[PDB]
Amino acid sequence: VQWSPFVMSFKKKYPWIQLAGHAGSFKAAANGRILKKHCESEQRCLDRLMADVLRPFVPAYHGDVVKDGERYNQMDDLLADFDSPCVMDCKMGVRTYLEEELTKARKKPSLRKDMYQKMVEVDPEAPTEEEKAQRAVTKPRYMQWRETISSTATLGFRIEGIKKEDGSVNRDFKKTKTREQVTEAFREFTKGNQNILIAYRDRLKAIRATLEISPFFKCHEVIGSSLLFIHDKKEQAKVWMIDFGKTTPLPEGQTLQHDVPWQEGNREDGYLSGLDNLIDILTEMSQ
Amino acid sequence: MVQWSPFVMSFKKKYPWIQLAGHAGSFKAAANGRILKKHCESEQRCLDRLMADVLRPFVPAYHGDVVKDGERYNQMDDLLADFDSPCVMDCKMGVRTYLEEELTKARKKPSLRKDMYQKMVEVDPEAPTEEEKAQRAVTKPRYMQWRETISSTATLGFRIEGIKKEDGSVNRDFKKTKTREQVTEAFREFTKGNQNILIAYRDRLKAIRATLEISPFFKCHEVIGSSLLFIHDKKEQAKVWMIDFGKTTPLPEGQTLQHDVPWQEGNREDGYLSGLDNLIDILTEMSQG
Ligand SMILES: Nc1ncnc2c1ncn2[C@@H]1O[C@H](COP(=O)(O)OP(=O)(O)OP(=O)(O)O)[C@@H](O)[C@H]1O
Ligand SMILES: Nc1ncnc2c1ncn2[C@@H]1O[C@H](COP(=O)(O)OP(=O)(O)OP(=O)(O)O)[C@@H](O)[C@H]1O
Ligand SMILES: [Mg+2]
Ligand SMILES: [Mg+2]
Ligand SMILES: [Mg+2]
Ligand SMILES: [Mg+2]
Repeated sequence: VQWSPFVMSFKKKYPWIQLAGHAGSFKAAANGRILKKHCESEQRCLDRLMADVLRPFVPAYHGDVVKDGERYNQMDDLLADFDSPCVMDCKMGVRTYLEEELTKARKKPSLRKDMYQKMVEVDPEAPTEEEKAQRAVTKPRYMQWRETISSTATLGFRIEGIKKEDGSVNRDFKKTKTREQVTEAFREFTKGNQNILIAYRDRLKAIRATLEISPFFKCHEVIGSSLLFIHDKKEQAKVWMIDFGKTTPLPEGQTLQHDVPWQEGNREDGYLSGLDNLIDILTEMSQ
Repeated sequence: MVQWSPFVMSFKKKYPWIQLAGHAGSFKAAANGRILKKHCESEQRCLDRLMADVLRPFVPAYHGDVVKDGERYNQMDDLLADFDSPCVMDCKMGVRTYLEEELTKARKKPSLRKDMYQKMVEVDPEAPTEEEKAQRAVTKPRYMQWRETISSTATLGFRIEGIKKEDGSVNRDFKKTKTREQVTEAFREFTKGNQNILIAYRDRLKAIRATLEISPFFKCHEVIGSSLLFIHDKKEQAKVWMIDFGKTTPLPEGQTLQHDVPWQEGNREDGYLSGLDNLIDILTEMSQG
């Protein structure tokens, strides 16, 4: 040392931000790490992905752990290098349920009352005539219908939640469906900050380029996963792929396209269709 | 609100501490953004008094003393704690860096000093009298006083002791840094000409001035050897604190100093405010252009 006789260390704190998920799914950990409640198919995905070209676009995974009588997966906190970050969560795919979940619910189709009540609540004209005469509905047709009230079926993604600069959270995007509404949310999220737009736009392009190469990707049905956008007042802006609770490997030597329409049986998820429109919306906003 | 944050996350902030002046082993790491400085009796006496004075908010918080590993320390805040990659400058304040008692003492056995002559002739071959040249010796007296002259101490009432810049480079050769031009130059580089950083520095200096004018501690202390420590970062957080009271001593009771007046043997005046006014002119002049 010409000038430094010792190193200094002390702790600082920042509030973690949880948009989607339930109370209890997450806990704080040391060294920028986070504990998400353990889920086997998520752990499989995170192991395969640590080794895949997509690695730079997902939080670093560090294995399962046992804390206070429960199992967790340990990963990085993507909030760590940000300061007072804003955050947006977008669920990816033209669909948010696995084919095996539809199959399974198609195997014993018990007529559902509340599912009818919720469906009329959101659109009184949604039910067919027979379904109207029944004041009830199938889990099947409902799972399928739910995807339609927001941008999921038309755009291949939907907004799960937004935490903004004033410190307010929005989570009610159940009827957020059009390009106009989405752009509008993206515009408020971002304060029209052009640098942040372009950054998000370029980050997404990189993710998309890699998804094309990615061995892991071509063989998973990537359902229930999200893009997590994080930006702060310093105009740092990144996007990551998170949430692999419902992403599952195809059988051996088999593959998905991810940009073609889902037909029941083909397991296609529309993930690239989702990502393509996201890329289009930001390009336009970023002009 | 409880609407979005299930828990708090924590992280270690880690940074190399910066020592511009002082000797090796004068300082140690402590926890919680604190630092230990090797114990000094008049410094501790100063800090206690400053913890109970208006000047408190402009000096490192003092937390008392502590014995570790065979040594006594004064515990204090690390003024670097909440900056991001700090740049630091230490300016030693006053028209003199020796106390009056130090001089009186030296004037006592005022024997000849070969070494002091040799340092003087090294720094300036034209400083010694013909008598001193011929004797290859100076007194201590003469040497102590001449020493103040080679930098801006005797004329401007301060001198730069060190700078660590955004480069991660550290300068300490301000031995012949004398003129207002040289100083402006150093500040300009230290600051990279940043207007915002300059104005904050300037206004933080003016606030300091305004509190000294009302400080019962300040007005009855011979304030020697203390520094103004400038710290700023890339986020343009910029501050200045008074530091180092190892050689700051109380005047006799019921007795006072002006601090903006010239020094004369026996008047104990340190010229502290003169130095501070100059720092303010320089920093104001720079914050225009
Ligand atoms: N690694 C991470 N870094 C930072 N924030 C994260 C991370 N993982 C999750 N989050 C935050 O936690 C929330 C929950 O994430 P996630 O979607 O994985 O949970 P979940 O239990 O799988 O919920 P769901 O299955 O309903 O999507 C996200 O919406 C996001 O705000
Ligand atoms: N509280 C503090 N916070 C941050 N830095 C400090 C603090 N105190 C001292 N320093 C740093 O340590 C250096 C030396 O401090 P100081 O002048 O008090 O030491 P010293 O032993 O009294 O030396 P000298 O008597 O030679 O001035 C300063 O140049 C400054 O960089
Ligand atoms: Mg999710
Ligand atoms: Mg999930
Ligand atoms: Mg000092
Ligand atoms: Mg000292």
